[PDB]
Amino acid sequence: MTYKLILNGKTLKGETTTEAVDAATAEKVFKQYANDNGVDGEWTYDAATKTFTVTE
Repeated sequence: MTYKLILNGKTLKGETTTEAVDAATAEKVFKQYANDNGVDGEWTYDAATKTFTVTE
């Protein structure tokens, strides 16, 4: 399932897309890399736009 997440960290700002079976896995994969990249804090997501949003 194509999934996209906006890595809007406090200073670090970057957009990212990826694949995943469901959304929980995608969010996990996105959360991991987001955390690996030191980016997290707020975690918003919508099913209508099917896009993930993150921000510190």
